[PDB]
Amino acid sequence: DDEWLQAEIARLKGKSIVPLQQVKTLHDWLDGKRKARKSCRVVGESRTGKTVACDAYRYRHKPQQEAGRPPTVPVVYIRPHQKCGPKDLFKKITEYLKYRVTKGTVSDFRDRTIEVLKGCGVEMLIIDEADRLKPETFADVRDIAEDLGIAVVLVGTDRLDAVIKRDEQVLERFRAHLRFGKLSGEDFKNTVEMWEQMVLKLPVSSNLKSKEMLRILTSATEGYIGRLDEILREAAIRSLSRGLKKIDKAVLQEVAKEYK
Amino acid sequence: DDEWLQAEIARLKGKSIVPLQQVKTLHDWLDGKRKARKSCRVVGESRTGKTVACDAYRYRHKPQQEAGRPPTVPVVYIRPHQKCGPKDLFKKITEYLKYRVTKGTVSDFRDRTIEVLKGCGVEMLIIDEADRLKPETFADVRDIAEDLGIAVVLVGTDRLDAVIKRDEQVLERFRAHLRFGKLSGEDFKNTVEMWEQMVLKLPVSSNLKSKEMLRILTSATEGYIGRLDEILREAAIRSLSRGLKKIDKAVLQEVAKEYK
Amino acid sequence: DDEWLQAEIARLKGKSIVPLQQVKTLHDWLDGKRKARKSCRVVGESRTGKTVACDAYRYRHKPQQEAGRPPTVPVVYIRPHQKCGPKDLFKKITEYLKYRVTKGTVSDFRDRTIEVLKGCGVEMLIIDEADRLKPETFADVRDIAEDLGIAVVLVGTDRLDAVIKRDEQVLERFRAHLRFGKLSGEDFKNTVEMWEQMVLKLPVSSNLKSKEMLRILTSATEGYIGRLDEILREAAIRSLSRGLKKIDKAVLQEVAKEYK
Amino acid sequence: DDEWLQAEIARLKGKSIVPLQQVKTLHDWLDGKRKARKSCRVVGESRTGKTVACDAYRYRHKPQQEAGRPPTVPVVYIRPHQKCGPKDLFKKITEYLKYRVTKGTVSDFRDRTIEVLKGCGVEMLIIDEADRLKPETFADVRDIAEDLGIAVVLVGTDRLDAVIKRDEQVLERFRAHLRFGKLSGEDFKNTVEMWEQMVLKLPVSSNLKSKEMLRILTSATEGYIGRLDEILREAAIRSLSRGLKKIDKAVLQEVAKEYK
Amino acid sequence: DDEWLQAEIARLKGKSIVPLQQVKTLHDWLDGKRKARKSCRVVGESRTGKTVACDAYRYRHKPQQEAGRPPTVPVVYIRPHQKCGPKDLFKKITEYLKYRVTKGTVSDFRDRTIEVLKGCGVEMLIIDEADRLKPETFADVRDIAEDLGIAVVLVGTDRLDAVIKRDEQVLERFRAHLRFGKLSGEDFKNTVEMWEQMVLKLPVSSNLKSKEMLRILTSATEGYIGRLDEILREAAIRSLSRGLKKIDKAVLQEVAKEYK
Amino acid sequence: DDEWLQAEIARLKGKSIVPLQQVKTLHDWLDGKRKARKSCRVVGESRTGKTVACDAYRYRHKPQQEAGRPPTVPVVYIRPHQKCGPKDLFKKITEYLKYRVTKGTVSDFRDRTIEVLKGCGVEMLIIDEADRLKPETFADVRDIAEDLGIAVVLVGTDRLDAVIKRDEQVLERFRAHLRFGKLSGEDFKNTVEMWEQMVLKLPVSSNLKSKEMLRILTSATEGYIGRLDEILREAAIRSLSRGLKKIDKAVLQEVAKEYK
Amino acid sequence: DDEWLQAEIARLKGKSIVPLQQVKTLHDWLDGKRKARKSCRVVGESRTGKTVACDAYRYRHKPQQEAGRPPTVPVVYIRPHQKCGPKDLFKKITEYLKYRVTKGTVSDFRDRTIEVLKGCGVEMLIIDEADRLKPETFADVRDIAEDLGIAVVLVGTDRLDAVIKRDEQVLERFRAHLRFGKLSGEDFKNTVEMWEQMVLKLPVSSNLKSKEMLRILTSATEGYIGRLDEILREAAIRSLSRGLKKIDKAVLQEVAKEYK
DNA sequence: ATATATATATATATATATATAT
DNA sequence: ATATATATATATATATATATAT
Ligand SMILES: Nc1ncnc2c1ncn2[C@@H]1O[C@H](COP(=O)(O)OP(=O)(O)NP(=O)(O)O)[C@@H](O)[C@H]1O
Ligand SMILES: Nc1ncnc2c1ncn2[C@@H]1O[C@H](COP(=O)(O)OP(=O)(O)NP(=O)(O)O)[C@@H](O)[C@H]1O
Ligand SMILES: Nc1ncnc2c1ncn2[C@@H]1O[C@H](COP(=O)(O)OP(=O)(O)NP(=O)(O)O)[C@@H](O)[C@H]1O
Ligand SMILES: Nc1ncnc2c1ncn2[C@@H]1O[C@H](COP(=O)(O)OP(=O)(O)NP(=O)(O)O)[C@@H](O)[C@H]1O
Ligand SMILES: Nc1ncnc2c1ncn2[C@@H]1O[C@H](COP(=O)(O)OP(=O)(O)NP(=O)(O)O)[C@@H](O)[C@H]1O
Ligand SMILES: [Mg+2]
Ligand SMILES: [Mg+2]
Ligand SMILES: [Mg+2]
Ligand SMILES: [Mg+2]
Ligand SMILES: [Mg+2]
Ligand SMILES: [Mg+2]
Ligand SMILES: [Mg+2]
Repeated sequence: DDEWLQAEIARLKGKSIVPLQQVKTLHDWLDGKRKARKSCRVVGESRTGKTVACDAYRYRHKPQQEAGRPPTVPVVYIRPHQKCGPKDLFKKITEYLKYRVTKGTVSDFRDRTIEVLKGCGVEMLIIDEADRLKPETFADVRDIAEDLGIAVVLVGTDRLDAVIKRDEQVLERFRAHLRFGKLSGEDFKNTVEMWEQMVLKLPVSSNLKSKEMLRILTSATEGYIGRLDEILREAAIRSLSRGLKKIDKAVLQEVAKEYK
Repeated sequence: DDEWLQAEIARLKGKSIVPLQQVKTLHDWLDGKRKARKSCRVVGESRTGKTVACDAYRYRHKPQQEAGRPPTVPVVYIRPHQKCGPKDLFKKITEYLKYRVTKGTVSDFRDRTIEVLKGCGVEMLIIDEADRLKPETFADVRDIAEDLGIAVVLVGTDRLDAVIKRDEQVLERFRAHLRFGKLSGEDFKNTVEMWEQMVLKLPVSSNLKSKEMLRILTSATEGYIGRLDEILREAAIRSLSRGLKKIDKAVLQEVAKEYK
Repeated sequence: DDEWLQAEIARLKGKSIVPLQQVKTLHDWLDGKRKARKSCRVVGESRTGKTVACDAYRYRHKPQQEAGRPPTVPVVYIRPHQKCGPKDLFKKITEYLKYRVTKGTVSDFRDRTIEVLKGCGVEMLIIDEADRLKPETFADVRDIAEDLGIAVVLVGTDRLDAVIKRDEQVLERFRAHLRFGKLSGEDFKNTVEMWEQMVLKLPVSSNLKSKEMLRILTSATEGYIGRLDEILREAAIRSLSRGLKKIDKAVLQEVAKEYK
Repeated sequence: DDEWLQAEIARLKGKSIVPLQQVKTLHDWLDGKRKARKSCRVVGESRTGKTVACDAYRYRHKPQQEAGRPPTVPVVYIRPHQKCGPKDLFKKITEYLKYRVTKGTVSDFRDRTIEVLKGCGVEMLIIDEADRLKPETFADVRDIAEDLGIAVVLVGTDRLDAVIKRDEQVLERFRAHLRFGKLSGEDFKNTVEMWEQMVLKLPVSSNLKSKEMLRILTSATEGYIGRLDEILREAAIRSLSRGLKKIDKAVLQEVAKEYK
Repeated sequence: DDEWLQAEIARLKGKSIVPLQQVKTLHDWLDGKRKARKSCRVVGESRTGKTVACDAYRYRHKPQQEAGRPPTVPVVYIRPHQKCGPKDLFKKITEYLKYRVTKGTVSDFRDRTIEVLKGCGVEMLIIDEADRLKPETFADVRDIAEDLGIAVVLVGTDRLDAVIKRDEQVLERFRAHLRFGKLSGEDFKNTVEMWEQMVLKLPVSSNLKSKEMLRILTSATEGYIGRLDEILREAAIRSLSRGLKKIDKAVLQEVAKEYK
Repeated sequence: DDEWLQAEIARLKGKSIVPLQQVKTLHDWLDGKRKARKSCRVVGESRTGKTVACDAYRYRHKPQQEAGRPPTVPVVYIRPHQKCGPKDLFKKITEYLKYRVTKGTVSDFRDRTIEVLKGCGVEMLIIDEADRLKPETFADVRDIAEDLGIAVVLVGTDRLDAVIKRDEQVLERFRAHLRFGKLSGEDFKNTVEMWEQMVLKLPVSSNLKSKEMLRILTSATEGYIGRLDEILREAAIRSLSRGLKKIDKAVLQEVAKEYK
Repeated sequence: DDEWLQAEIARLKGKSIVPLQQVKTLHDWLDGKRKARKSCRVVGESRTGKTVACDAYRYRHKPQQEAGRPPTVPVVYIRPHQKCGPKDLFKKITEYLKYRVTKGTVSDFRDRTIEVLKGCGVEMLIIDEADRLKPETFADVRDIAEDLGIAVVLVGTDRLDAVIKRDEQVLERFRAHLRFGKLSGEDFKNTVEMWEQMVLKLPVSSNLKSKEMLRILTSATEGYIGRLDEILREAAIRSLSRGLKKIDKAVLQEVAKEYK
């Protein structure tokens, strides 16, 4: 049972992907853009479910490689490091395509990146956290989208919009957008119960996320999916660590106070 | 028919060159400058039809090569990468002339570029996106225009003007200019219908630039050719994907909202 | 006896760790977060007992190394220098893990830090004085917590909260918190006597921290564990230097006036 | 006649040297400096007639070579490329003297340059666009002037003055100067008519550059010669291309608007 | 004749300089100050003929440049922009002397301004609208007058006097003054007729500005030269637009009512 | 004689140093302070004779340099520019000592300034117009006076006193002071005649500055030496320009009215 | 005797250290803090005897170096320059310890400073004029005191208190303080006579600082030691320069008036 | 003969922050 | 509250001769 307890904390520790309306709308939108080689920017709030949705979109299309040829990777997802220069972006791109870099000058990296990017038949390049990369590499992402006909989707906090706003063409080129929903309302109530069954995975305790727990969670999370996830996992881990089989109102008040 | 559908999305995906007053004025202007070996700068807004017009001008004069001699390329078009140094500009120039570079020092590249640039009888050097190249290569483009009697036409967003403004001679040498029109008015109404027949190549809805669709498009595109094209292709692709044979007002409202 | 006097001033000079409710609550909280790989921020006042408590938590879990393998360091504690850049943070992290740095570029440091951070099985990364590091390294600490599943605990004065407030995701990601108590009241009275026996270590003088000395110390320290420790050590050192065997009211009034 | 038209556009395309007070003052000044082996710097505005005047001075003294000995080149004119290093300056100098370079180290180039520079009896070294060469080659031009007794005349935009100002001896050594005139006033009126007869070379049209055309040209050129020339050649080419035998007010308004 | 009508409205549109006692007194005064390198302030009312008089004084002494040396500009006239800082004043000064600015720090601008201000042998620096520049640049104008021995003449509305009054030395240094006359009386009657012949330039209509028109104009203009000019030009333009060959009493009553 | 007239206006244009009780008291005071390395501040009114007196004190002690060693400059006089930062003050100091600055950081300038300031054996540092320099450079002037034992004499309008008043130590350190006299009374009467013989230098006209001219000048100048000088030079120049051999009462009334 | 006179002015010129109750209290206080590695801030007025007292404390403990090892410098005194950055503070610290700096980055300086600061066994770091250093170096002084167990004593005018007040921990960490006495009263009377014998060193004149001279000095100095010293030295120098063997009431009235 | 590190500093902003001002 | 210098520590690519030891 302590073996089972180790299973429980490890399983609750790792995150899951519970499919809700947000990620489905995002996938539909991204399919629409990718069929049209259209570069959009999918902006949203922070702690709201953007990176997970882009990852899910990256996975449903896992590259199916020909028996002996370079794998046709339709969607490429990279999330650059802080102040990603043009060299670093190319390193990340050609790394995700699983071509190790040969040491060279920025131009050599650019040339090799274009070569493996046309070779692997990339259709969409999702740059997550695209407010990090420097203004002098938006020129190269513009170049990629400009010549290879690749739908570049810049993901990022609202800060990304101002980041593209002070530049001129990036703002013109990346103008189709899709704001992440806040999720508040009856749909938020569904999500709450959806987390109980899908992710929490506990023997049914007849909790049912009643208006009390819902008031607590609307009070605490403010609608952010992260916050829903962080709070519920913490409460579950706490309750199982103290022997409680289900989640009490006590531990819910605990995590509520220790956030706000 | 699904075969036909694949034909339709692929054809709508790729862009066309619909000839309108803007590109014709530009060609006439560039012919005037080229007959006089006059270096101008053709500035304009962003998402407005500059690169396409320069490309069209590059194509009508496709080089006619002597049977065995280097091809006389009258117009050379290059659009340098971000922070194009003097070496990189020469690489791009001598690449467009189809002479592969022999590895060497910046001086060697300069000498070879002058040699193949006088050899191919180049008359005009259109540097698109000429706000990218560094201030220390305007000296070399000045040198080219200075010694080879070649009309250098710098294309770029308005940022290019400030870019040449802080330098001194580039501003004096490149002072003849041609602003890209915004196109708004009755001429915009013509363009709208001109896109229906030329580029959309779909069964006519008999809209004839109907004032409703025109209000929508004036409302949405703000006159940018780049926005009429993006919107119309998206609406066409959407309507054909959902089975609709023509474009409904519904999908037009869709793309309108998803831009602004 | 002068030998004994040297022992006394040296022992009073060095600090001790007297276990009280604050550090116990902190350890319990940090255990809860670490079992859940949950990143919190344990904020509090200044001169209040945060660094000492984090150090005590670092020590109870001293790494138990396999006979010949890299030591599994469960908790890593670093307190960066002023304006810690991303390179400097990685240097400190990989230093605490006892891997000397090989000279390289910021990317190389990042890669090596991730490699030794997954190797040593780190579970928690306590960044003390986490208001120092620059905004452009919160991205990397976000990245660490993001990919390695490591509970990053940012410690700091209240200034840290504003420091994370102007940034966007750091504020969302680090939202569970634990304010340091001020300690005032009967519990403060206990602490006072607890310092007499544990840390002061003097032959019993029947002082007993009577309401007079308590009024003085509540008057002087304002509850900060730092002010009590500083005051009591000074008074003890003074009294032993002037030959007094216990602490008089005179020296207590002395240190009281010389603070406020 | 179309043959004649080709003659006309080709003749108008190429530039001429119309002798006016500016170049005459410059030649007199340079003769004075050269008789005294005096290094000056002839600064001026941009688009004003400096390079042409230095070239004219270079040509009136074309080297008269002894029957079989190295030609005594009294005046040497070079205009270095961007960031001319010490090696590059020597290459240009010994190239202008028509001694091909033998591949070697910077020292070897220096030694050979001194040898051919004393051999050809050079008296004056006009470095046009002398704001290009790097600060570490002003030492070598100082050396040349210091040992060979050669009047080094640095030509350049006003930026050259600041370029020598941050260095110390170059500023002391090159302190005699001659600012290029702006030419505005009655003398500008003469120049205008002087361009009609000398350079435009058209059947007399009784235009006579009347106060109207003079207001236009003062309005447009702002006195810059190289602007009077650009405008007049363009207007002439346009008028001859559209069949007009003389220059109309229409085409003058055209070029006026298309500059400012 | 419509051609003639276009000539008439264009000629009436542009202003002239009719020489009257005010500008002559000002020139005599400024000559007296300039021979003595004496800094005065020529204060006056608003809409009264100060800027025009200073301009006329600037023009009679148009700089006569040596054949090849910097032009000796005896009088320099600048009218700074709103809240002219010390950098901006130097930019305007060295611009009027036709030396383009090299980008630098405020100190660099100051040094270059002193260098070109002693070089061009400037004798008088007329700062028109000298109530605009900030209090922290009166120090620099004091410095100029202080070291170069240059007669600085501050022009401005009466607000300028209070502007110098709250500062201390500017008030002491700029104390010689010359108030602009209001012009009312018989001399105003002369001016009225002087505007008919000099500036209005119409076939003689035997109007002669009789006591009626004089009562109207004394009633309307209140003596301000600007209002006379404004009124007379408007009446002339109106009368010529409605076909009237001379100015009727009707249009004079019109402009009179539409001012007051 | 017109040659003589040019001599007269040029001689009257340039200023002289007529020695009167004010400058003698100042020199005695400054000698007393300098023998004692005492930092004072010699405050006074504006337009009163402070800068001239400090200059005269600077000149009587012209540095006597050893045959080959750095010149021992006992008194150093600088009058900083507006908002003189710490770098700028050091530039001015080490400039007056005739050591050109080597480009560096503020610290490097400080170190070099201390080195050449101890080398040239400076005894007194007269900062004229010492209300200009910023509050953050009073620290460095405090430092100079603090370490080198150099009598720093801050000169300035009364505004300087408030400028040092809001700072704390500058006010304590610079507290010995010497107010400039207003000069009104019989001593003013002497000065008046002293200007006739010393500075005006005219054939004796038996004017003798009688009670009438004295009433005029007391009425006009209010005792300021500047105004005494400004008025007398203007009247002399006017009278000599209009042919008058001496100064009439007419021109005295003229300058009187044109000041007040 | 003139030789003797040169001895007298030179001896009076240089300052002495007359030991009075203020410096003795300060030394006792600093010994108490240093035995306890306690960081205090010894605040006081300006022109009151703080720097001299800290210097005297620095000298009584002159480092006694082992025969061949780094000298154990117990007390380190530095008084940073204006806006001392973190690099500059480290330069000053490691300079006072007589280790010349090896050129490097701010981090390298920090590391070397910690290394030589633990090596020389520093016990106390007296930062005189500690209101100069920037807020971003209080972090490093906090760090020093934080890790090396070094009693950092910040000296400064009252402005230092506000300087630490707007920061947060510096105010908490440096809270023990010692205000400089104003010295007024009978103790001031003693000091007065103590300056006669100790510092003035004159043949006894039976002056005895009688109530008259005491009223003058209380009237003039206001108790500041700095002013007693300044006044007495000036009066002594004056009286010896004018031949007077003792100090008269005349010269005392002189310096009194020339201060206030 | 040749590739070879091998430093070579070396620019150029590069923002980036921080006043200080109205 | 919005704007404008201004010093400054720093990271970065880069390309240039350059000796030099097989
Ligand atoms: N569809 C989902 N299913 C399950 N968990 C999710 C889902 N979306 C988000 N989360 C949780 O939310 C957190 C990650 O959300 P994330 O997608 O990173 O938001 P984010 O906005 O992309 N982060 P950031 O963009 O940097 O502010 C994790 O705790 C996930 O468990
Ligand atoms: N004449 C044209 N015919 C058809 N499509 C055109 C035409 N001109 C522009 N476009 C469309 O506009 C987009 C390209 O316009 P483009 O010429 O690049 O503007 P641009 O200003 O040069 N881009 P940029 O300069 O970087 O802001 C594409 O979507 C084209 O389909
Ligand atoms: N004396 C002249 N006769 C005829 N054309 C002239 C003359 N001087 C200048 N030009 C024209 O002016 C242009 C060249 O002027 P130029 O001498 O290069 O000015 P510049 O200042 O040297 N150029 P730059 O120094 O780089 O700003 C050409 O168009 C010439 O035709
Ligand atoms: N001497 C003149 N001859 C002709 N028109 C004049 C003359 N003086 C002034 N004006 C007219 O008056 C107007 C300009 O007067 P102006 O000299 O600017 O007065 P001002 O006081 O300098 N303006 P301002 O100082 O800003 O109040 C124009 O309409 C001129 O036509
Ligand atoms: N001793 C003197 N002999 C002759 N002229 C003098 C003398 N003192 C002052 N002046 C005149 O007064 C003017 C300069 O006086 P100045 O010494 O600058 O006063 P100031 O107070 O220092 N100026 P400022 O401090 O900025 O208000 C000049 O016109 C001098 O000719
Ligand atoms: Mg995210
Ligand atoms: Mg484009
Ligand atoms: Mg702490
Ligand atoms: Mg030129
Ligand atoms: Mg005006
Ligand atoms: Mg003065
Ligand atoms: Mg002090």
